[PDB]
Amino acid sequence: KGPAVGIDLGTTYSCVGVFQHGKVEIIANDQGNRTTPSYVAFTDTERLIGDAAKNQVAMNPTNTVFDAKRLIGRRFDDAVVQSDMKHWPFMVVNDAGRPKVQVEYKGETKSFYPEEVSSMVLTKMKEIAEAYLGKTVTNAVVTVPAYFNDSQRQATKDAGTIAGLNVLRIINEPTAAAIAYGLDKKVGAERNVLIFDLGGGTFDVSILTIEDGIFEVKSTAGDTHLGGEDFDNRMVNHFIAEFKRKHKKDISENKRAVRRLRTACERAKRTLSSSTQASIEIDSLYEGIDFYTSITRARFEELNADLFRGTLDPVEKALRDAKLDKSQIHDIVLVGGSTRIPKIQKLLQDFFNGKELNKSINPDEAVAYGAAVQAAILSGDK
Ligand SMILES: [Mg+2]
Repeated sequence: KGPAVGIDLGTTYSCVGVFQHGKVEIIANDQGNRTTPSYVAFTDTERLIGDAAKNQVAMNPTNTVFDAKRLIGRRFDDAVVQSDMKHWPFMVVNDAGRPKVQVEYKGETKSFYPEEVSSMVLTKMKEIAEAYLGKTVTNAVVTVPAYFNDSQRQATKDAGTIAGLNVLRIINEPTAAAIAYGLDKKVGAERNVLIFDLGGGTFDVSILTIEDGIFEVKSTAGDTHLGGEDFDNRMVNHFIAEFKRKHKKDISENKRAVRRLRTACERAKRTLSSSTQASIEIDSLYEGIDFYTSITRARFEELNADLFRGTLDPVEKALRDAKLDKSQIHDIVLVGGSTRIPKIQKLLQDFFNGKELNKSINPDEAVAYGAAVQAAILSGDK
């Protein structure tokens, strides 16, 4: 039929892939980026989506929307919505039981269902694919967390349809990640698979069973408020403390200063997966004072040591709920950029008494990769 795509509609970042001729291409956006922030901004003149939206967040915090996935398919009264709302700069209001985000856009008050905000993100992902393919894109598989209920899946599906997509199927993220690695193609006895998914804002452990190639979710665990961004935070605080010791100044109430430091820390954290030190080079960070410094891998691990180690606790709980020893796991699959952290891999490999991890697919892209594989199956192109 048409060309069908796989879309990871992520809490922090979204990613789109296409399976063409026995090969997945993860598609770079117009800025060369293979992932796109799940951000939508509203200004005096325009509606911004992705990188453009995330780049003006410090300047426009009340009209720049993110974490829409934390709201999707939920009711305003839901306690989860009530805690989370306390940590966003934009407004969330009640429209007859259902949460809406309220913003100012071109001088008028406007509100949006979370599915409408995620539809804007999905629109961007579709455009991304169409720019690469040079063809109209309609058919898609969109992924969701394994714990999403009927209402959250429907709303996700509805976000796709508002975007003009035909959602072939909603499938689970950890199932998508297993598909990416072709685990459902390893013919033999039933396989027990653990997915260790440490993203930007969420941490998910899932245990799946694959019998004759069919997936069942045995267990889910994790922490909906632990992600790569928590590690970034600790580096930010570390560097704010260091600037204060050095310059006897506190940069904390300058939003742009803290934003620019945070972006540098995000970059440094990635660098630390590959190198044993990272440099921070910020021109005129605060009151005209430059900030050139660095951090070692060791210092980064020390700052985060409790957070890293504690990831093993939901691993133990998922195993318990699935009724399995750790030795019963046949495949371990890494998803999320933070699973590139050597200390995390080491922690998890040691926990599984030396077992090798599925880590060769970019963990930022593994969800979209699997979703693309599955898109191709469903449309008859694989
Ligand atoms: Mg994810």
